[PDB]
Amino acid sequence: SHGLPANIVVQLNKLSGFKKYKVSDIMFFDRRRQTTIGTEDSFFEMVSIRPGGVYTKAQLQKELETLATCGMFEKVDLEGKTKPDGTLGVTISFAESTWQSADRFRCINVGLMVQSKPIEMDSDMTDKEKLEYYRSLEKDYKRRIDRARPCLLPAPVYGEVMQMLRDQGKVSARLLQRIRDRVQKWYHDEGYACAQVVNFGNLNTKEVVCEVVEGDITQLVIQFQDKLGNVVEGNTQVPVVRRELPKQLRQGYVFNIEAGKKALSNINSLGLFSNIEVNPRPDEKNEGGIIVEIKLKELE
Repeated sequence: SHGLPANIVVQLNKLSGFKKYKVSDIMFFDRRRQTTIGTEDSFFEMVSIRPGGVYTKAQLQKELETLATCGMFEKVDLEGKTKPDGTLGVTISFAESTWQSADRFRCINVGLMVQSKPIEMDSDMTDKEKLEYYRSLEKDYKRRIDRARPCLLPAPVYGEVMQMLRDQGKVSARLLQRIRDRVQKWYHDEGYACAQVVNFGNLNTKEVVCEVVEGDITQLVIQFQDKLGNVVEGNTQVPVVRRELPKQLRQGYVFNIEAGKKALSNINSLGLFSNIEVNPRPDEKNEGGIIVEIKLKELE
């Protein structure tokens, strides 16, 4: 729905453009198995990018970042070949991370702390030096784990996730994919909308570390609108809205839609407003912090 190829069958890399490209077809390529992931494989849902969709340069970059930082691949690339008209196809290739069996499933809360970036360092990097380098990493990761917070995930889900490990016997990307959904299902079902599994740690032997951000609230925005939606100032009122927010909707708490509803129940009861919204949105830090946004249109 905008933009064009590099003319023509040349294969462009991820750096270009101020406009929204359209993608004719998506390919998901597995480097080690030398196969392609079918559109019905459901391992294809690792990709949020669908054919015929429109995405800016910034959006395709977040996709590559999400695939790279999740821990299921030690190499994952995103390339594209410009197609004659008027779109370009993309190829997401990858190499599954190297895994063993796992008898322990650990969940650590990385909300508000620094995210794991793949950060692959220099190769060769000699024999005895590389062997020390892994020990360097792992000692850092044990530091990161104990640095981290408890998660909210209740035991039975650990019980289920553990079984799936015993059932496969060896960790693959396909299994982590199921685990991430099962863990994420629980958070969302219980009302935590902004919770996500941001990574899978392999650095501890026979142990899967699941890093989640539960959606910690870092910010509160009260925005008055009218009429048809432009922002306007609410002067002397703004404190009277804040008292109607529950304790769990303020900063230092995990966002749950239950608190948004009670906030909505509270603010409604004042009888001052025609239109009221409570929506979370990610703040600019990308560490999992949440902005609580409240949109209001007055009566008078």
